[PDB]
Amino acid sequence: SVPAIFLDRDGTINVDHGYVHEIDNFEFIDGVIDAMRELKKMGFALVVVTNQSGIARGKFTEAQFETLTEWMDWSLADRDVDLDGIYYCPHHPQGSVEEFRQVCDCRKPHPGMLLSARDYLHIDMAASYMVGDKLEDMQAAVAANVGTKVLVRTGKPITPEAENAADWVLNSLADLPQAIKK
Ligand SMILES: [Ca+2]
Ligand SMILES: [Zn+2]
Repeated sequence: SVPAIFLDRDGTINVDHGYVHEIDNFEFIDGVIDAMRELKKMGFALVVVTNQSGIARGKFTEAQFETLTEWMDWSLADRDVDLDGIYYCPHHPQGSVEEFRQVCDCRKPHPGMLLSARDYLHIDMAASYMVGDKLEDMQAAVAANVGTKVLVRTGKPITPEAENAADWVLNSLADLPQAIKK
């Protein structure tokens, strides 16, 4: 078993412009890649858990997501950040795409993506961390039994509720490794 950092994507790793599904619009947040490289060095498995409802909406296709995801994966690996896992939820209850229109267990606040990652990589949850910019990220982490829940200021201004749920509030994923050391 290994400890892990569960990573929310939009607003945590990349700037949230809304329904980002293009390489052209994918901008990595400052210091996040270096921090991810460092987090890995420290010994954490790195797992991305992202809700991608735009797929259900028909904003962008599933294949489009994969193309961005592969690129993201390559860009990181090239920087010596090798991601342990990447999980996503394409569903929404009101989705206009029939294939993806449903209630599901993988859509945060639901803890399914995290549980799925845990069984696959044999992660030790109490030792783990969750970093996100939204309350659902915190809620999924609590459900999943993650030890420390971290909120970040890289999204839209954080709600009091998300803040209530969080264990830590940090400026960026960039500041996580230092935070863990102290
Ligand atoms: Ca997010
Ligand atoms: Zn789902």
